[PDB]
Amino acid sequence: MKLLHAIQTHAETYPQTDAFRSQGQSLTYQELWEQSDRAAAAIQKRISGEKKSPILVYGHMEPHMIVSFLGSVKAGHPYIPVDLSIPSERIAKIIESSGAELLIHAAGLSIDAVGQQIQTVSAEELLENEGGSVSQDQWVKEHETFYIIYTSGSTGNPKGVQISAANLQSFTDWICADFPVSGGKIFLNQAPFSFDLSVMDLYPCLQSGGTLHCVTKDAVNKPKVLFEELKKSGLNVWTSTPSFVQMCLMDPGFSQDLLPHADTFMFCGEVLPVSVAKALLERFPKAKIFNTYGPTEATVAVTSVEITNDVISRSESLPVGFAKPDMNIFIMDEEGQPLPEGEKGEIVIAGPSVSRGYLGEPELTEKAFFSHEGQWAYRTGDAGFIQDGQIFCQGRLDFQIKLHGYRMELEEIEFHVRQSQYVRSAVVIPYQPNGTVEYLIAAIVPEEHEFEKEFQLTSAIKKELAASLPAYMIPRKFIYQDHIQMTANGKIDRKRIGEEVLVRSHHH
Ligand SMILES: Nc1ncnc2c1ncn2[C@@H]1O[C@H](COP(=O)(O)O)[C@@H](O)[C@H]1O
Repeated sequence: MKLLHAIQTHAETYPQTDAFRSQGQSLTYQELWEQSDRAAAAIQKRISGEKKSPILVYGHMEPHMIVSFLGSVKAGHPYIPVDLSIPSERIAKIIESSGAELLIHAAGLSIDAVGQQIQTVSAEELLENEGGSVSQDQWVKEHETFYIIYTSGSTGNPKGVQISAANLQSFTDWICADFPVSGGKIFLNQAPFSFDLSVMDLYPCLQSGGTLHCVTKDAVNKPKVLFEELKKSGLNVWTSTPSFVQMCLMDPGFSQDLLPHADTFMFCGEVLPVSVAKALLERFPKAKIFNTYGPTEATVAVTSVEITNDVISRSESLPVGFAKPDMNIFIMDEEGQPLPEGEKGEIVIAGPSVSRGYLGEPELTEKAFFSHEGQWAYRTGDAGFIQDGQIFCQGRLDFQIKLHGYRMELEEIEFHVRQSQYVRSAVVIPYQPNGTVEYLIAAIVPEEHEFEKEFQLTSAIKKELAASLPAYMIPRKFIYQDHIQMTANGKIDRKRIGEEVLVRSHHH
């Protein structure tokens, strides 16, 4: 059952049951469906249906975000979710490449808020449309793009992964059918909508007729209310990055007691530490844990495996799971061909979950996406192997990293740092003693300026980055040098620069 129809049916069958809860505000499947209907209609009066141009949906987790998502697709346009944490210049970059002709801000802005060169509408303004009613024939369908989520681009600009209705539905049916989330449960949502991890709970929840319970950035920044918010939620399904639950597990009060109704843990987006898995099993004895791996380029995740003490003892490195029933995953080699179980190669995903490609970026698509055996496939860039039928994920082949579950390209950061007038050269070092990156270091070969102190030159640069890079991509540490070790007749030697930098960290 197409996603939109299930939501439509829940709006008709049980129009009074909540579909979305976010900071005191609520929304029923009836309200969600009628408002989204109104939005779709108001949208078609502001942009041409000539082409399926993206519509940026701006905000955090207010009810209008979910309404606009549905309004966009019901109107036949894919939406680009944009979180408040994404800075002006990046947004401008996204607007630029996506060809978007409409940005909806879930609420009236503030003192110096929206300042973009694209049609702007508050969600409230749109919702003042009248009859506002599109017909099913308008809704995006089949291989038409449902949403485009942008992610870090190694060349310096973000790239938009296009996810079709078929992509999404394929993933959604998977979750609802193969996992204990059906029955109209309460799904937690901690991930901002601009990261597809959010999709793992958002759409499987709406299709299953459950209730989405958001936990905003605000609550997260206040440990007291965070837990307060959680206890009152009565959530059943917990979906988040391992890092987030690990921060919560940092408190003793976080256990079955806090979330008496918690029965399902959905993790994805980064390595799920064995320890974090053990604790969960101890503190939440009434809930099962699930581990799923996958890149944004393949619609959230394409594998899964229930974590049990039996699965924990059998390996000192938790597996990512077995392939999505309709997905094929291979372990290609440096040459481009397959590999037998046990060998270490690059994980390759082929199947209905794979994206058609990066928006407006053919050369980039061309390198990562390809037709294999007749089915669209994607080179994940991850290194792994398959043992006993289950994929094991270990490290990347390139310079893309994960910081606290945040995906970023070390080369996009270096690009921006080097794009400064004050900078002549730059290399970003991920401090990852164990394996998990704790923070980033920026080794910089400066340009003769006129500043006084160092946090002077360091502040001017960061202030710049703050404009084009989300906060989690701004290096924590800045150290300066005279020149960089460019090995391989040019390719700098990252390993050595790191060593030097850690040594310098000992000299106060
Ligand atoms: N379950 C997992 N275990 C280990 N690493 C993962 C897992 N899921 C995702 N990843 C990593 O995160 C990447 C996808 O990042 P993202 O597109 O931001 O969701 C994967 O290619 C891996 O590098």
